[PDB]
Amino acid sequence: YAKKIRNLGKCAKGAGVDLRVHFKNTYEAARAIRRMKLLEAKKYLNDVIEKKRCVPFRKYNGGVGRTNQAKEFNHTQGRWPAKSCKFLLNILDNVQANAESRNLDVSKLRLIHVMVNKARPGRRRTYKAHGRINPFMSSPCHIQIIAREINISNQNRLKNKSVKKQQTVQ
RNA sequence: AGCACAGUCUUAACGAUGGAUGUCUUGGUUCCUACAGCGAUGAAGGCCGCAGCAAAAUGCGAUACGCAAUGAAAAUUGCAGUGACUGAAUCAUCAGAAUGCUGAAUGUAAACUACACCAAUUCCCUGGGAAUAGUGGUACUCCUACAGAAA
Ligand SMILES: [Mg+2]
Ligand SMILES: [Mg+2]
Ligand SMILES: [Mg+2]
Ligand SMILES: [Mg+2]
Ligand SMILES: [Mg+2]
Ligand SMILES: [Mg+2]
Repeated sequence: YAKKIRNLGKCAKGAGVDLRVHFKNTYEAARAIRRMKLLEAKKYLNDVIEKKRCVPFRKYNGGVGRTNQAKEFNHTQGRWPAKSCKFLLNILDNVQANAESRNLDVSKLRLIHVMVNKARPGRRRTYKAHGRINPFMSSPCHIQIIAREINISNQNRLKNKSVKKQQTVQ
């Protein structure tokens, strides 16, 4: 895991190996999540899967629409990536389970590190035009998540100068 | 419990992606030396097989990842099983035995497992007693010899 931690007794990790979801959507979701209390994040994810609150697409925002929900995050564009959220939800659940297994109270857990990397793409073919084969690759991703429990030198001359200054001020 | 606008750009740290670099190396390459042909006694090439659980390659040929014999010589192992306390398990050696269907392919054929014709053939026992439609043979050219016919 990419973080600096010090005390892993207070942390709960969780990963997804090679998730068959789009990196960009899931990245966006992760961004939306990060620095949330775990339960709140979970709630948010559930809302997005039932299309009630959007995830705002701020970085990878080419063509993404113009939802009414994005006002909540001071933004115009947003989406409700379902599959991505589901995958993320699963990994959140895993994290929660891990925390439980340890002695971490899930109320006090913050997502300190939600990392999404892109994984090696699965290759397929698409057929175009005048007998031209093109790639039709997935962009799967690795997800790492870390929840975490939360609550000179003087000198004589210099000294003299200082004293003088003080006197002057007085 | 709070606080960071977001995006773009940059730097550093820590990761992903990728397979560079370095290190290897049962491979190649070159040169040198040595021998040097296989085949109607069916070659090379090709098919089809063959393992207890077996695809490829490797090896082998209805005795089919091997038989005999020789020289090692106690194991072989994924499991099953087979062996030792030396013709036995495994290696090498390989001279004996065997070597499917083809292929020059050669009885006529050939996108045929098509078809002829001549021998019936084969084994066992010391002259009989058993098998099996199975096994051989038959190309063209040529040579020597023989044959009885032709001018
Ligand atoms: Mg900003
Ligand atoms: Mg010669
Ligand atoms: Mg032997
Ligand atoms: Mg021996
Ligand atoms: Mg023939
Ligand atoms: Mg025909």
